[PDB]
Amino acid sequence: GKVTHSIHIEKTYGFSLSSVEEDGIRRLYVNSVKETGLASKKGLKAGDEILEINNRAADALNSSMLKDFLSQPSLGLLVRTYPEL
Repeated sequence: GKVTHSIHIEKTYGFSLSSVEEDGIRRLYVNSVKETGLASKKGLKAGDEILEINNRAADALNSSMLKDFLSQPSLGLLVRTYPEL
């Protein structure tokens, strides 16, 4: 199954997110990553689920918070991802 990893990044972070609320919880997924970007360098992948940003649940973030956090000089993520095969 999937595994959960913490990612910490310091100085954009070179990724974008998509959101969905179909199952009763808002979820965030990595929409795309830049190959040379900071997030990809720390192992973030397209299709990863973002469980937390800066230790806050995806379901406990609004759009303004997302944008603010992605603009700051450091960023923490908790991600759920399929292991590499």
